[PDB]
Amino acid sequence: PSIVIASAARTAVGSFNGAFANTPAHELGATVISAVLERAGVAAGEVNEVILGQVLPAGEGQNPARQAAMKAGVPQEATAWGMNQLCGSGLRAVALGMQQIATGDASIIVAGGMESMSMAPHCAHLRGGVKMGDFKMIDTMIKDGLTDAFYGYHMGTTAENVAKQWQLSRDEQDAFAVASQNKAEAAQKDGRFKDEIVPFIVKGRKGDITVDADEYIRHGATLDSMAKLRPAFDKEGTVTAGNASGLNDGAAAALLMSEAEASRRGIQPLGRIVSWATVGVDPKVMGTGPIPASRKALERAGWKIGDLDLVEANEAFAAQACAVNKDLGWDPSIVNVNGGAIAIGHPIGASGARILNTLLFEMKRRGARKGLATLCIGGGMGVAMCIESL
Amino acid sequence: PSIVIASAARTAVGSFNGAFANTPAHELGATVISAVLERAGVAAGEVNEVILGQVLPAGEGQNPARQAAMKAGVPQEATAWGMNQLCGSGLRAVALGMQQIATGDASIIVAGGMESMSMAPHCAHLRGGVKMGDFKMIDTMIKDGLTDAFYGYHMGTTAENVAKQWQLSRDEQDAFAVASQNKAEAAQKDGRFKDEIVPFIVKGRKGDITVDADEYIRHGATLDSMAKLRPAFDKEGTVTAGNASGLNDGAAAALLMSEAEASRRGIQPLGRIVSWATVGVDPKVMGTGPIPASRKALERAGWKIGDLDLVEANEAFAAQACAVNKDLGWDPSIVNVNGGAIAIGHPIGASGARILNTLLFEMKRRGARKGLATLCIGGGMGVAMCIESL
Amino acid sequence: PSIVIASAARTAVGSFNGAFANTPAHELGATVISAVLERAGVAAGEVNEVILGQVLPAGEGQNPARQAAMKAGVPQEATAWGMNQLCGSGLRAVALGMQQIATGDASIIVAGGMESMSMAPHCAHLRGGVKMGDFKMIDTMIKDGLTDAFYGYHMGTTAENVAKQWQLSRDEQDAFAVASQNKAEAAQKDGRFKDEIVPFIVKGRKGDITVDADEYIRHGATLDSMAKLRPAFDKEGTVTAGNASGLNDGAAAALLMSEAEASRRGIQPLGRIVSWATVGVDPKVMGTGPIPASRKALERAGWKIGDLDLVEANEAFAAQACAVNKDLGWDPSIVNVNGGAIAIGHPIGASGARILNTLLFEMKRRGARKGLATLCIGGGMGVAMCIESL
Amino acid sequence: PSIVIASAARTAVGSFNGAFANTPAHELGATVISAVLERAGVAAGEVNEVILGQVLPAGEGQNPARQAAMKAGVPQEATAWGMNQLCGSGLRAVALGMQQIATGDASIIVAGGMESMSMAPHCAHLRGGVKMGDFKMIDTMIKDGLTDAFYGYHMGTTAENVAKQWQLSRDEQDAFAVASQNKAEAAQKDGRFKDEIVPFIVKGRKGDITVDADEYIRHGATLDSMAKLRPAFDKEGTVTAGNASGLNDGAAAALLMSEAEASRRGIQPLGRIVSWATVGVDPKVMGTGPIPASRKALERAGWKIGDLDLVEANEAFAAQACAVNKDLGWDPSIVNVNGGAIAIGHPIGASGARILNTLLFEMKRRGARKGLATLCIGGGMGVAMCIESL
Ligand SMILES: CC(C)(COP(=O)(O)OP(=O)(O)OC[C@H]1O[C@@H](n2cnc3c(N)ncnc32)[C@H](O)[C@@H]1OP(=O)(O)O)[C@@H](O)C(=O)NCCC(=O)NCCS
Ligand SMILES: CC(C)(COP(=O)(O)OP(=O)(O)OC[C@H]1O[C@@H](n2cnc3c(N)ncnc32)[C@H](O)[C@@H]1OP(=O)(O)O)[C@@H](O)C(=O)NCCC(=O)NCCS
Repeated sequence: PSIVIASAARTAVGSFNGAFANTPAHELGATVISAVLERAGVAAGEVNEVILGQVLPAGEGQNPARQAAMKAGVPQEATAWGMNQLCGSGLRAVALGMQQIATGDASIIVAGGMESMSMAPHCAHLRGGVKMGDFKMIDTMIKDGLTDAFYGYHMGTTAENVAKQWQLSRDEQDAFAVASQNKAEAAQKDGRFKDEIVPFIVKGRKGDITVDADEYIRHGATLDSMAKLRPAFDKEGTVTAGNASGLNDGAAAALLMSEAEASRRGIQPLGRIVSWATVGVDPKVMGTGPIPASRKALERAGWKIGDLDLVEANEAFAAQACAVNKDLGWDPSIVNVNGGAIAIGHPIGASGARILNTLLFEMKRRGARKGLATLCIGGGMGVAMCIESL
Repeated sequence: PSIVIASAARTAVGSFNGAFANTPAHELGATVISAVLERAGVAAGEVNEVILGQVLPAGEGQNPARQAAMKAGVPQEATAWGMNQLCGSGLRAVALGMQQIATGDASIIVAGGMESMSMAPHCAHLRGGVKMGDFKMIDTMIKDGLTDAFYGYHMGTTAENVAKQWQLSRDEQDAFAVASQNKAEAAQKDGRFKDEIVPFIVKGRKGDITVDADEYIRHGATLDSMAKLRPAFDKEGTVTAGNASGLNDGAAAALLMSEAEASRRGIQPLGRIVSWATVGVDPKVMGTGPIPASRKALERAGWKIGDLDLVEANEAFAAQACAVNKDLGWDPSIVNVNGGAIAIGHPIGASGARILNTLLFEMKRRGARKGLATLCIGGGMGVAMCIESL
Repeated sequence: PSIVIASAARTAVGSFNGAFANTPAHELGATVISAVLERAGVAAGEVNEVILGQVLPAGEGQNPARQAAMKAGVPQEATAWGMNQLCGSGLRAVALGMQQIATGDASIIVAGGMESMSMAPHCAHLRGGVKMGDFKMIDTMIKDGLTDAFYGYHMGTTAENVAKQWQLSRDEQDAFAVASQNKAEAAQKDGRFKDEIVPFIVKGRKGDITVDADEYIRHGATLDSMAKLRPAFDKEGTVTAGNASGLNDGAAAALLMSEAEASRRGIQPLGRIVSWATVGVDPKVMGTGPIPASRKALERAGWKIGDLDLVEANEAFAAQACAVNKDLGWDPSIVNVNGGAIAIGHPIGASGARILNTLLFEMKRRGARKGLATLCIGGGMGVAMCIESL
Repeated sequence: PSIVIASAARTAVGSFNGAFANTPAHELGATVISAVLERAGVAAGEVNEVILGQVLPAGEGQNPARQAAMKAGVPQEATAWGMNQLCGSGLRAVALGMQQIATGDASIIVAGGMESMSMAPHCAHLRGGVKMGDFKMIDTMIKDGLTDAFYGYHMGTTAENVAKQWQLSRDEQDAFAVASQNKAEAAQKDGRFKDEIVPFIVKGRKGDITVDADEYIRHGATLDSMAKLRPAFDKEGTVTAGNASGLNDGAAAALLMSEAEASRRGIQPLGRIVSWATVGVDPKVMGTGPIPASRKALERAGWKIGDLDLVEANEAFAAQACAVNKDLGWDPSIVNVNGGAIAIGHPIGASGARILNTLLFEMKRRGARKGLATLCIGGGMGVAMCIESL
C-alpha cells in the first residue's frame, strides 16, 4: 500500500499565555482540520476518522479529538480519537492514520496533534479527603507533560545528562540556539511559513484577532543575551531557558489517502510516506531518541543518511539537537533550514505534525525529493518518518 | 496477515473508592502486562510496544502506558503509548495493536486498557488568576469521562434519549439490570472469572491485600431494590443508579502476535482477530453505537449475525443494551452470559479489554467458535471486534 | 477612670492587589505599633497588650496580632489578641483597650485594626473529601468579609435596601461620592494626611518602595464617570463601584494609657475617650447601625448632637452614609471633612482605627473640642465613640 | 462591681472528624448559648452581647459569633463578636464579658468560645494567578491553630522544649496521661459531666443523632499501651499522640451578670469572678504560660496557692501540665479531678470555656469554695481566672 499526504496545515505557534491563552486545543484543531480539507479539495463529509495527538486534555471534556472533528463539520458517522506518545504524538498520529488506510479500514484520515499548554489546569486528587495537613495543587502541564515519571526530574535534566555524555559546551548550545532564532526570523520575514500556516481567529469581546504568525520567534536574538542566562535545571549546568524550547500552544495536521485515491481526485500530494519508526532509549537521555528512530526509519525506507535532501529534527533542547546531529552525521545545512522549536516553540502534542508541516512545505518549495522528520520523546523514545516527493 | 490473541488477563474490577481507591492505573496495568506475558510464555524482553487505553490520566505523570510497561520489566528499547476513544478505548487499543503487526512494524504487542476513576483528580485552569470570587474545581472523571461535550449533559441523559426512542419501560430496564447481577453472581460463584482474573496485590503499611474478585457485583440483587430507586438523570425518567453501570477501576490486556509467530512458539491462542470496526452515531443516542459497529464488523468478517456463538455487548446502561439487543436480533441467551457491566462495573478505558477478556475465556471454556465484542462510546461512536477460535 | 489616646498612626490605605498586594496584615500592623510607640516616646517593653481587629486572618499563622506585636519590638512578656466585629473591629478594639486600663488590668495598650484583603485566600473544606462532582473554592474575602450570613447576599445589597426605605435617588448617591472624592483629593494634596500616615517599606527584590500615599483616592473625579457606571448588585439598582467603598489593605492604631499617666510621661494626648457604644439593628439594613450606635455613645457622654464639632462617619456605601446624615441631623460640613471611605478605602478590620486616626489628627489640626467616630457593621450592628481633645 | 457566673454549659467534645465532623462551630455555639439562657432562667431578649473565642473561622461567613447568637434566638438588637487568643480565647472571652459589665456597658453577657477543627478548610492565595508550577493548599487548622508563627514548628515541639528544661522523662509523661484518661473515664461513667454537658442534635438525612457524651475519652487506658507509641514531633523525643491532647470540636459558655442582678432574679450563680490574668513568655516554651498567669491571678485575688480547693489547668501536653504542677506546688489530687484535655480533647477557641465549665460544676458538687482555671497559649502566653463560690 502507498499512502500520501494530500495536504497539510498548522496554526501559528502561540507563546505561553500569549495569543492562544484562552483558546481550547480542539478549537485550534478544528481550524487545522478545515484547512487540510480546503487545501486538498476534500469535503468534510468524506473524512472517515480524525486522529489527534494530545498530551494535556484535562478539563477539556470528552475526547477533544471528536470535539475538533465535529466543530470542523466532520459528520457524526465518522470517528475520532486522541492519543499520547508525548512529544512524538502529532507525528505518531500520522503513522497511525497511514496504518488505517494500509489495512483497509479507512480511505480518508485527518491526523496530527493539538495542544494548549496555556489552558492545562492545576489538579489534586480529593476523593479520599485530606484529613489533615497541606497538599499540592499540581500543574498538569509540568507533571504530565514535562517531568520524567521514573526519575522525577524535568526534561531539562535529561538534556543536562546528554550535554555531559556528549561534552557539549554552554558556548556550543548557545550558538545553536541563536542560529535557530536567526534562521526562523529569516524564514518568517521571507514568508516561508505562510504556506503552512492557516490563520486562526481568536474571538473575544471587543474584537476578533487574527493570528497568523509564530509569535515565540525572537527577532534580533543576540549571543550576548543567550550567554547571560542562568542555568535553568542544574546550578553548574549548561541548559537554560534560552537554549531550550518553550511552553506553547498550537495544532497541526495532515490529510491522508492512498496514492491511487489522490490520483483519482487529481490531487498533487505533498509527499508519499515511505517509512516510519519508533524506538525506546534510556529515559535519562531521552533526547537521544531520534538517533535509533531515524536509523530504523531510514533502514525501512532503504535509504542511506546521505540520500536525505532535507531534515526536520525537533529541538527540544540545543544539547540534544546537537547530540543527534553529531551521531547521525547528516549535513547540518539541510537540517531545520527554517529554524526549529527553540525559536518556533513546542506545543507538545502538536509538535510532531508541526515539524512535519514545515518539512513538507519546504520540500515542495525547494524541490527536495527525500526528507525525514524526527522527535525525541519523554520517558525515552524517538519517532521518525521518511517522506518522498512525487 | 492473520493476528492472534495469544493470551489475555484482567484485574478484578474495583468499586468506586473501593479496593483500588489509592492505586494508580499504571500499577493495575503493570500487573496485567506481567500476566499476559506469563500466560503466553513470552518474556518481557520480547515485547515491541505497549498500547493502553486510558481516559483519565490527569495527574498520573508522563505517559502512564510507559510507566506500566517499565514497571512490568518491558525494556527501555520498546515503546508505549496511550489512547482515548472513551469507552471504546481498551478494545480499540487491541485493534491498533493488531495493525502494528499487520503492517510489519512490530512482532509482539501488549494492548488493552487501564483506568482509575477513583484516583481521577479535580482541576481548575488558574494561570490567568482569580482576582475575586468563587471558582469551580471540576471533577475530571465527570468532565472528561461522563459528560457529553456537545449537549453538556451526562451519558445518562443519552440513555434516557434511547429509552424514549425505543419505548423501553422502567420495568424492562430493571429486569435487565437484575439479570445482569444474577448472571454475574452465578459466574462469580462458579469460578468463571478465575481464569481471566490476575490477582492484584494492594500494598499497605499495615498489611498487603490480595484483590481477586470483582467487588461491584451485588449478590442477591432483588427486583424490588431496583424498583425502589429514583431516576438519576431525569425526574420523569427511567434510568437509575441501579440500571446503569458504575464508576470503577481496573485494567485489562491482550498479548498479540501473528498466527505464524504463535505456531513457532507452540502457543495455543485464545482467538484469531477476524475483523474490527468503528462507526459514529448521533451523540444524543450514543448508546446505539454498537448497532452500526457490530454490523460493519460482521460484514468485514463475512459473517451473519446468526453465525455468532457468543457476544459481549457492553452494558453502559440497561436502556442502551436493550436497544442494541432488539435491533441486532441476536439470541439474548448468548449475550453477556456471565453478566455485564451493570454488575461488574465500568472502568472506562479498560472496559473494552475487560469484555474482550470475558469473551475469550468463555469462548475457550464452552468451545464457542465465533464471538463478537462491542461497546458504545460517548460522543456517538461504537467499536466492535470479531474473534474466531483456532 | 479616664483613658486618653496618647498617640496614633496608620498606614496609607492601598487599593486591592495594589501597594500591599503581597504584604501580610501583621507586617502593616507592626509598622503601626512601632509608629505609635515612637510618636508618644514610649518604649515597646512598657506595652502590656496589643489588641488588633482583623476579619480575614486565614493562612496567616497563629494569632497574627501577636505577630504584629513581636515584629514591632513588643517583648515576649506582653500579650496580644485579635478580635472580629467586622467593620467596627478596629474601633471596638480601642474601646476594649480603654477597658483593660479602666479595670486595672493594664497600664498601656496598643489597639487598632489591620487587614490584608489582597492576601485573603480561597479555601474549601476538604477533610471529608469530595467523593464525586464539582465543588467551589470560596473567596474568603467575600464569604467571611462581605456576604451576609443570614440572607446570603453582598453588603451593597443591604445598601440597596436602605436606598429603598430612605428613598435615595441614584443622582443623590453620586453627589455624595464625588464630594468625598473631591474632599480627599483636597486633603491629600493639601498635606492633611501626612501626620497620621506612617510610611511603610514594601521590601521588593529589585527595589524597596516607600508607600506613604492613600492610593485608592481618584484624582479629578466628576459626576460623569460616576453616572456612566452600571449598578453592581441589582440590575434596576442604584448602588455602584463608585458610590460604594473599595477592597483595600492597611493598618491603624492608637496608644492608650490613663490620663494621669500621660501627664507623668510628659505626653500631650490626641484625645480622651469619654464614651463608646455598640448596638444591633436588622441585618437587612445593616447601614442603619451608626444611627442607634451614635445616639447611645452620645448619651453615655452626656452630650448632644449639636455639641459635635467633628465627626467621622464611615462610608461603606453612599446610600448608608447619606442615611445616617439625614436621620441624626448633624451638619454635614463637619462630616468627613478630609473625605471618606468611598475615596480612601475600606480596609475592614482596620477601618474603625483608620477613621479614628483621621478624626484625631484633624481635630488636633483645627481645634475641635469634641469628636465622634462611628461605623456600620455587617450582620446589623453599629459602633461609636466620643472624643474630647485636651 | 462584683460579677458572677449565673450559669454555664458546654457541648460534648467531639473527636476529629467524629460526631461533629460536619457541624459548623456557630451551630455548637448556638446550642450552648440557648443552654446558659435556659439554665439561668434568663430570656434571650435580655442579652446585651455574645462574645465567643474562635481560632479557625475561615469560610464560615460573616462573624460566626453573630451567627451563633441569631440562631440561639438572641434578638437583632444585641451585639456579637469573636476573639482570638488561641487556646486562651474561651476563658479570655469570659474575662472580656466581665469587663463589659464592670464598665457599665452591659448588664448581661454570654461569653465563651467555639471551634470546629474538623470543618476548618484548606486555603491558598490565588489572586495573581499561578502561571506555572505546583502550589500549596494550606490546612488552616495546622497553619493557624497549631504552628508557631515565629519558629515555624508544631506546638508539640514547644512541648519537647519544655520537657527538656524540666527533665520530664517519657515514663513520667505517660503516667500523667494514663491517670488523666482514667480520671475522665471515672467522671464519665459516674455522670460527673452530665450537669455541664448540654446534648447536641446532629441533624441528618437518614436520622437525628443526639450527642451528650465526650467521645474522645479512651476507656481502659493503660500505661503499657501509652508506652508503645512513637514520638510524634522529635524522633528521639518523648511527646506522643498518647500524652498530648488531640484535635477536637466543641463549644462552651457562661452567662455573666452582676451579683446584685442575680439576687434580684433569684439565681444561684456558679461562681463570682474574683480575678483574671494574662501574661507572655517565650513561644519556644509556651507551655509554661500558666505559671505566671496563675501566680499573677492569685496575687490579684489576694489568695495563696494553698487556699485553692480546686484547679483546672489545661493539659495541651503532659510535658507542660507536669511542669506547671511542679512549679506551683498545688496538690495534684485537686488538679483536673475529672481528667484533662489529653482525655477530653482540645477544641481550641472553646478549650478555656470548656475547662471553666468543668471546674464550676465540680466546685458546686463537692462544695469547693475557691477555684482557678488556667491554660497555656501558643505564641507564648498564659491565661488564668480565680473563682469563689457564693
Ligand atoms: C525553561 C522554562 C522553565 C522557562 O520558562 P519561562 O518561565 O516561560 O521563561 P522565563 O520568562 O522565566 O525566562 C527567563 C528569561 O529568559 C529569557 N529568554 C528566553 N529565551 C531567550 C533568548 N533567546 N535570549 C534572551 N533571553 C531569553 C526571557 O526573556 C526571560 O527574561 P526575564 O526573566 O528578564 O523577563 C520553560 O520554557 C520550559 O519548561 N522549557 C522546556 C520545555 C520542555 O521541556 N519541553 C519538552 C521537552 S522534551
Ligand atoms: C448513576 C450515578 C450518577 C449514581 O451515583 P452514585 O453516587 O455512585 O450512586 P450510589 O452507587 O451511591 O447509589 C445510591 C444508593 O443506591 C444504592 N444502590 C446502588 N446501586 C443499586 C442497585 N443496583 N440496586 C439497589 N440499590 C442500589 C446504594 O446502596 C446507595 O444507597 P443510599 O440509598 O444509602 O444512597 C453513577 O453511578 C453513574 O454516573 N453511573 C453511570 C456511569 C457512566 O455513565 N459510565 C459511562 C457512561 S457511557
